[PDB]
Amino acid sequence: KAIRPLASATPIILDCDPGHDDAISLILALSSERLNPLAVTTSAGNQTPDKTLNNALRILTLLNRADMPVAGGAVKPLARELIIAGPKLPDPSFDPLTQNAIELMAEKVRQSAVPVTLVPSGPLTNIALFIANYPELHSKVERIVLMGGAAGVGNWTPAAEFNIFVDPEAADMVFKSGIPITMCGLDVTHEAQIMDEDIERIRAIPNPVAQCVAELLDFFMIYHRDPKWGFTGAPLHDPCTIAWLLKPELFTAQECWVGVETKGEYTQGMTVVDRYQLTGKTANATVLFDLDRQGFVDLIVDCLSAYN
Amino acid sequence: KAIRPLASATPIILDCDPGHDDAISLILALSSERLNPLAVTTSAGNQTPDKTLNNALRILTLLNRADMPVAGGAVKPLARELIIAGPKLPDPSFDPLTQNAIELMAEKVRQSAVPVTLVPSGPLTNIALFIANYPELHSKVERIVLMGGAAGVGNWTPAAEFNIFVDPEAADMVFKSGIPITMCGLDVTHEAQIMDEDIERIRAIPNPVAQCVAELLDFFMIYHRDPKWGFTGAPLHDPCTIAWLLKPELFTAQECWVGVETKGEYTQGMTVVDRYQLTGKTANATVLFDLDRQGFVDLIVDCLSAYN
Amino acid sequence: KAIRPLASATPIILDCDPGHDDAISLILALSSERLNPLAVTTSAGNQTPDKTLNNALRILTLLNRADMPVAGGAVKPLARELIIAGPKLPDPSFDPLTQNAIELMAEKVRQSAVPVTLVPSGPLTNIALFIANYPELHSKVERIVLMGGAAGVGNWTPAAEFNIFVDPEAADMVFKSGIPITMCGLDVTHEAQIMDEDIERIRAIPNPVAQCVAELLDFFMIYHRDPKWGFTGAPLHDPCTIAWLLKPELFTAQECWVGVETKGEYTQGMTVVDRYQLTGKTANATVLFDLDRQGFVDLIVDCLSAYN
Amino acid sequence: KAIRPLASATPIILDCDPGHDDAISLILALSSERLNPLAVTTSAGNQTPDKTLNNALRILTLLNRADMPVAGGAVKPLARELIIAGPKLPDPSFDPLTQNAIELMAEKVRQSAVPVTLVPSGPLTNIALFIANYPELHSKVERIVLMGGAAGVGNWTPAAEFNIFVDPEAADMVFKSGIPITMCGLDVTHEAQIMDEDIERIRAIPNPVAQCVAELLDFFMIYHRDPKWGFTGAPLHDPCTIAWLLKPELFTAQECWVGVETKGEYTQGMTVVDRYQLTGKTANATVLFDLDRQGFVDLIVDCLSAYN
Ligand SMILES: [Ca+2]
Ligand SMILES: [Ca+2]
Ligand SMILES: [Ca+2]
Ligand SMILES: [Ca+2]
Repeated sequence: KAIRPLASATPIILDCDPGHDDAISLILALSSERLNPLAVTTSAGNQTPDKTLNNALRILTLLNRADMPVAGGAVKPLARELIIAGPKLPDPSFDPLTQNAIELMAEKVRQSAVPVTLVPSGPLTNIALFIANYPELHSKVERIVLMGGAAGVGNWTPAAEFNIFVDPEAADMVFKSGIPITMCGLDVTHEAQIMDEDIERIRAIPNPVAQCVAELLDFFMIYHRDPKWGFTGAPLHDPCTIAWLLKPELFTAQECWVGVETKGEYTQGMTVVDRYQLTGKTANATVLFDLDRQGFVDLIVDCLSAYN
Repeated sequence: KAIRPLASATPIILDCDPGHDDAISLILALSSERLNPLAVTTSAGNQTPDKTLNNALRILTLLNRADMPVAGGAVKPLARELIIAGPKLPDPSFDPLTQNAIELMAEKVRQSAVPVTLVPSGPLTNIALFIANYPELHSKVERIVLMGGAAGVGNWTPAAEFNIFVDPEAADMVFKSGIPITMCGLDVTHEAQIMDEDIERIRAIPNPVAQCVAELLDFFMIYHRDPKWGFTGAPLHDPCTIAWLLKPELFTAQECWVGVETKGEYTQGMTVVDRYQLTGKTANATVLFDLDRQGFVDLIVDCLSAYN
Repeated sequence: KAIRPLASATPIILDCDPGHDDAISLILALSSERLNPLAVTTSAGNQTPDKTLNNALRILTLLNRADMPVAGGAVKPLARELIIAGPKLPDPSFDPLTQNAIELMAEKVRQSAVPVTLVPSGPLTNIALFIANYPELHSKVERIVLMGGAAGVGNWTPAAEFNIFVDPEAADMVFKSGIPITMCGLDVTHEAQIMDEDIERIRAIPNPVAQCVAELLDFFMIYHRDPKWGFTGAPLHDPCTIAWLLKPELFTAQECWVGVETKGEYTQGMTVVDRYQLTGKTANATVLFDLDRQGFVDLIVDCLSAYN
Repeated sequence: KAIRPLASATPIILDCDPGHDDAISLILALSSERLNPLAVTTSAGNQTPDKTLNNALRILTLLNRADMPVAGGAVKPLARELIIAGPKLPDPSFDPLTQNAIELMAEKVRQSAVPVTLVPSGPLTNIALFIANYPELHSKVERIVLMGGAAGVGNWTPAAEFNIFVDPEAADMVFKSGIPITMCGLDVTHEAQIMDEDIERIRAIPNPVAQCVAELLDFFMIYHRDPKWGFTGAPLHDPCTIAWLLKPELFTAQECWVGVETKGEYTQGMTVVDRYQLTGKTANATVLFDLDRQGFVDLIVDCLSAYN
């Protein structure tokens, strides 16, 4: 039940730190014949790297994709330590590659005729290492489509979103790289809420993978709706990256200058997004600000049907 | 036509850098028998201090209040230089006091039986100097009700509001002072929009002072509505401080920890507002987030009628 | 036994946080008819402000100078808290002025025909407040002769000297002020060592004040010679300011650009001294780097004889 | 005339940005049967990476070592741009490996039974990338012996030495890595001066390689003795790393905590060296503070004789 990519599919590399949001992202990416996932690499944020790698293997096992090249990446942020303080996935059916993660990225990028899109959904540690170590491959990277950041209001500190906060230095390197970026930050993901009726649509999709996703969403309904945020349904974060790859017209986007703060007393990890063109600086990212929520749900339902 | 404060009025000191927003603030403050303005002191942000002092004198002349103690304050921010790059007020009918501005503040605060509310509407330079120099008077300061800051999105840099940006060090000292604060930032002032029909109500008030305010608003309609902000009407900033003094129930408020960033690469002048209680830090300000816009207009109309 | 200043004496204001180094400084300043001390103001660093003020009163009592205007200054640094963690002076014979310290400074500076030299020997908190609050008096300040800083190697943190570290913001304001500065930092004070034979010369001076100084030096010999510093004798810090006022030819000096670091992770409170002209920035201080140690001792002995 | 390492030699990797100091370092390293150079990798600081790689090839050609694995490294610092603004070496006789530089480092480190010493003499960019990307190899790195830093007084900015200043982020990562470090900073290299008579000793060594070194030193005598530094002879910087590997007893060393400043206004690139144990922090580097200069010259003369 592996989905075969079209020859004309967008080649991508998925760099992720799964828990559960990432899991849904991987499930959506691997459901689409419009995408060609060349490899999965793992990052670490608030779980040990052994755990995120194991979780990636469990997700790939769920999807019967033991053929997917997978490698564990950096064990900690570039210049800081990890910040360590649900429903069950199947036990892994296979072992990961022992190959170094950015070596694996370079191999796939070098070998791909078509420039590759990097899709990180955790801290940007591995992406930064790749950018800094393989300058000759930048022309073979189409874009970096990342989940991270917030154009003003953080969810980890008042100024910073979690993925960026974990490794501000890595994020800084990404935004300075000159490679095209699409930033899917909290501004859009806060709007990507799943309602009860949306979960029931997903649960009605007649395959095991949809059942897994619906269970994850049930869990999010209970534990990802702290009333202080004022959510009606549970937001989905990481899957917004895949939705943008598949149907970018779902999104309100603007080309902006974005800087990552690495020096402030209170603001380390902030993405400073010049939405109102106050700085005069050249835009370095496509920043997503809103989405067609119903269209997003429709896309998820359509995607998961591929596993029927 | 001077408005006589009630014996039970709230004593205040108005510290301001007028241009035109401040002018409306002073006009509203001096219209109310519920407030007792003890002095006016001037700060400087994007005009020379000679100009802001002259403008304060012109406003007080408009209001026939040459009795008001007025003194020019600091000529520049504490640790930075000024950032220097409309309709007409009457020429001044009187000279300012030569007394030092924070000496004048201390005199009035020391002499007031009732603790005094400081009401800054420009950079916080003079307020910080007062706080640091007169620790023995902190118990005689009720509150600092300031226009400044933004809980995430600036209007001068992407992270910072103008008044705070001009003098982040001064602002930092204010927020660290332990004196109660009400912060009227861009979050609320962006909502305090004046519509065409609101201006026409004000213009219909049968006195010269209302005519002046309506002319200022006409000007704001043309030049303070850069379409990028997406305003329907022209926002009023500084007058929100006076509205909070007179009718705080117009506002949505929350007790928050607020820190001022003075060290970041991209974020100097940001007010970091912990609206979602992520830091565990004790609240040091009442932050205003929304207001009853129609109620705000009604208050302005009622206030200006005092000059009939 | 008060020393009467010459009409042609250098007017000075002594701003200090005594413990014992400051005490010797005040004793030397008040011994010289070449200096005219207009007032003493107190700062606070690692003792409560009540203690430094009391100590100033005790020193002035020792010297039979209850006529000296004295006032306690700021109770804490501008943007930080105090860092709180010997032989006995006489009990105070008089009370301090209740006048605000920078108001007292302004009064004396305004009243002095001759521009006044400010001589701080503790954190620069009061000096910064004066500079920022009284811009119109800058032309009546000759120079600021301060004990503080180090051109590379701190004694409190690896990068910072104590006085600057206590209040980096205040120090920053001083060095940005445009008022001439002489910086007597650790580079020179480390060389200003008092040997056993020097103490015995001082002790032989036939008056009570010299006896007090010799006792202070005995104490320094025991407790101010941590072997890690590699001192042969006990350094005298604050008195180097007075020695520079009286006999500047004792010193090796160079005009340098100096910046105070207020933003770094590890370097807050550092004085960045461009001794090797690497920055291209205009010099803002006379920095002292070495002294004629024997000449310094000779000056002290000559000074203390004035109390005979 | 290749020098064959002893089986018991110290394995090293030389990471360098040659101009001329590095050249002398490579010449000394490759002269010693006590060292086993596994590879040469190039960094870039104030010359384009094509130039430093070419220069490394020219040095290896001089030494008849076309067998040495050599690879060009990062083309720019991690989070900053390069800072771009003598006698002749032979034209290269061979091409470099096309292999990625940190992949080459990992290959040699993984293959070496004996833990390897990394010896950087330029910006620490490649070393940081290796540390962050290959955590599993840290136990196979004996030590990092680097030329860089200064315990208080910089040669590029007042606070920072050049190699660290070029890439403070990389340096920060090195000092945080937990791998043993020997820091050969300006404190020691300033003392490593070559006198006229020392050059003439070297020139008398009867082989072409010594003649080359003497010519480089002649050049240094003219252009590396800006009188502001107060040098008597021309300092040698990078070769101090090799001297420490061969004869560490030439040096005065102390175990210190060292932090790299990446956030300050004036102090970015500073190495903050806690020589006086003020911070309580655990030591992370052996810092060199002085050397036996004559012994250093004697070592150089003895080394260059290996090419006879
Ligand atoms: Ca994730
Ligand atoms: Ca204003
Ligand atoms: Ca002192
Ligand atoms: Ca070098």
